[PDB]
Amino acid sequence: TTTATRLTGWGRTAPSVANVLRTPDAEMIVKAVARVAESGGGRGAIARGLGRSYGDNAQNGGGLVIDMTPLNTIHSIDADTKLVDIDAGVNLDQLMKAALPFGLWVPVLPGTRQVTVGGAIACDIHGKNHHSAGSFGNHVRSMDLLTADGEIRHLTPTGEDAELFWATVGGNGLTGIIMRATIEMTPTSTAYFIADGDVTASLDETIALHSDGSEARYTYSSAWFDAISAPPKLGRAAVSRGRLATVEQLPAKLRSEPLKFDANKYTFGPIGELWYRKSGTYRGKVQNLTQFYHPGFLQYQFVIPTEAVDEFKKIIGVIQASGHYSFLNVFKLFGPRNQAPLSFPIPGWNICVDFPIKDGLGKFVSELDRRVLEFGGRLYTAKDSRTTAETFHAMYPRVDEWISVRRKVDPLRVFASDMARRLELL
Ligand SMILES: Cc1cc2nc3c(=O)[nH]c(=O)nc-3n(C[C@H](O)[C@H](O)[C@H](O)COP(=O)(O)OP(=O)(O)OC[C@H]3O[C@@H](n4cnc5c(N)ncnc54)[C@H](O)[C@@H]3O)c2cc1C
Ligand SMILES: CCOC(=O)NC(=O)c1ccsc1NC(=O)c1nc2ccccc2s1
Repeated sequence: TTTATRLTGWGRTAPSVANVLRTPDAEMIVKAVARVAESGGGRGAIARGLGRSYGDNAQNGGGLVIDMTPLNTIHSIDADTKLVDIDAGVNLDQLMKAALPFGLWVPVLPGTRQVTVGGAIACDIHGKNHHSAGSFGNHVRSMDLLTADGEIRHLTPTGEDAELFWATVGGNGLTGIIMRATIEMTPTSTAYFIADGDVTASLDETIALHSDGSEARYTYSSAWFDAISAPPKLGRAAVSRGRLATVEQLPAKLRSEPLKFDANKYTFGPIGELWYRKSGTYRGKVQNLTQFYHPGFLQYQFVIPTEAVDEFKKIIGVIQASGHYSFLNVFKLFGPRNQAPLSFPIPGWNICVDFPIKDGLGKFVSELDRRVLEFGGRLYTAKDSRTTAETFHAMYPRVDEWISVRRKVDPLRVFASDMARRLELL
């Protein structure tokens, strides 16, 4: 049956040991849960996907961890209803490849494609197109949730059981095990993007670019930005914005199969600024997914409400001056949020930094937490392993609402993880 394994997140940190069940037989999974639900509850069970979450949500020290990747059956795809019916274990690379021939696009892609559907729902993932498409949960039309009582619940966003549906979205696996879901895809005539590229010189410029209205012309938008340069070079960004291309906008070479998928001395001087500027400035460039989107450390991500822009600028300044240097930095403006209590995204300034692990970093991020909290923002659980129950419960004021739903569906704490215990969501 199970195999005791040392599990971490993608951050390869905070390791715990659990029994890792790995079966393609869904019957076995159901019985593994009934087994846990009878043995008092103990340290319970958590589902695990491709383990791309940095946090400790896909691990359950001294408990059961169910690997879902074996359950990777695509059941159906329909180009007319735009619906795909797949097992939770299918990953989004797999799904993308299978659905392109139907002229269907995965409605929310994150930075890797190596994430399962279960993981995408459970962390309610977002991406480059959040401001136009929302997050993953917005596109789930149904799901089948294995609950603590051994029953499989068919959930929909509306009608009854909506509450448990929207508690499961962003619920980090703590409502039970998603076995199978139905996703509504985005119609597309190509696998290509038409991309505009802009380059800013200061943070104030970046922000201006994201509030001038131009953002409404693009469905996909994000930026790499400078978190190391002192002001006013601090916060300058390479912005990449675009939308899916039509067949008529493809060069003839590509129009045949439109849905096919397959530092020198100058560098820090004035000539290179011109290089990086000219090279990062373009209009109507045709790019495929890889070019446009998918080309020891502590990953840290937060969002600040749109209005609190001055506070957002202050936090960036804090980061630069902190002596903690991040090169890989992702800036994006989120759009409207959804009804999931524990959903990460809210409208406003979202940023992702990557800190090398060194002295006083742990203490510094704790400071950052307080500022993010102070300013009405929050951290993302799929990126976080160190924050306290305190900060988290204050960042997510509907956590109480969420918990009540969770206790309604799992009274005996049959489902559990490291994160649940740390953030007191158990
Ligand atoms: C390089 C990189 C880039 C990334 N970019 C983005 C991004 O742009 N946007 C974004 O939002 N995220 C991003 N992420 C994070 C990633 O999308 C999420 O952490 C996602 O949840 C990972 O999916 P997974 O299958 O690996 O889940 P895991 O890491 O295995 O598990 C994550 C959570 O999902 C739950 N879960 C998994 N399967 C099930 C199931 N079948 N039933 C119930 N619960 C389940 C687990 O219990 C756990 O709570 C990135 C991660 C990496 C490594
Ligand atoms: C890899 C480039 O990806 C993107 O352009 N990023 C996005 O558009 C985007 C939008 C909102 S959040 C986000 N990206 C993220 O949260 C990412 N985290 C990591 C960690 C390691 C490597 C790549 C990434 S991308």
